[PDB]
Amino acid sequence: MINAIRTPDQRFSNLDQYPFSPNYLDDLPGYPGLRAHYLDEGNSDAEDVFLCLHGEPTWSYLYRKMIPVFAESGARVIAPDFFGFGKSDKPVDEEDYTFEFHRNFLLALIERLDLRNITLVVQDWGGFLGLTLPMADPSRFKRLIIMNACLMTDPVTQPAFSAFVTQPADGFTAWKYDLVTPSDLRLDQFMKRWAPTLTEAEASAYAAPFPDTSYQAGVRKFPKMVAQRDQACIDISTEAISFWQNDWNGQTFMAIGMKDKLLGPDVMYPMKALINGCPEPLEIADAGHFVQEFGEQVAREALKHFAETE
Ligand SMILES: [Cl-]
Repeated sequence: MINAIRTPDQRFSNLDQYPFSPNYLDDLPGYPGLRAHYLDEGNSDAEDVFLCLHGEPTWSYLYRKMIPVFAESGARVIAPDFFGFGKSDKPVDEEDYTFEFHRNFLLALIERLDLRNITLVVQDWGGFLGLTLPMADPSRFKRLIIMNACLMTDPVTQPAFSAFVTQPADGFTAWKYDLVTPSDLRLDQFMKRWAPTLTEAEASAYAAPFPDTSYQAGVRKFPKMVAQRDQACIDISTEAISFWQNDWNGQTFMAIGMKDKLLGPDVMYPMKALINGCPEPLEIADAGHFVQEFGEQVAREALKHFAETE
């Protein structure tokens, strides 16, 4: 119904450090004929579920160094790929990707798999979407690991959540230009620029899902939804603030990638004040936007903060 295409499996033959088996769902309510891929690691009967949400322009491959740390602690780890990315199917029209299209996929997934005692792990788009989830069914969420991300509220309510869009020029302006303009977008080159510590092999794992441009409509729309927030996004993100501030009673762990020009200190300090009981953030000095590429340390530390409370 939604015209989509699927990445050929051979594209993922030679992945580096990604020995996780695939799981797929193609029966989601509202998502007819669309197949979603997701990792399901560690003990499936575990009490604790770590739900790892990726952002722009990556996939579950992003959490590859984190997954094993969480699985080794005795937690089941779920890492889905959004429609348009990684091993999931990719709608071909940019108009098909909306804030609600991606948000409703997540609620559907959560319900379909019946996840409970969830430790939400977010970053970038994983957080813009992810942070609006608990208020829809609060009994399923218990903890939060927040890396560089915020809420897509209107500019008046939270100016810090809108300011990074225009300044600095080598920040979100540069990122968006790099993503929406090339007619021949090479994700491996983009990734090596924005995550300078990646090896050649790691960089190509991020280009793997996209043989050509026809596969990159969701990649292209994400940055535009940051710049042009529709009303449902604004209303839902505005309503999530109240939830974080007054309603949330779980545990939180925050890590900030200090070299991030998009969502660094001036976006995440303000986020820290809105999350009831959020503690002092772990500042990672050598980390950029993709904190996850210094993921083992964050996972290790997060588990240690959480255990010092059980
Ligand atoms: Cl983006």
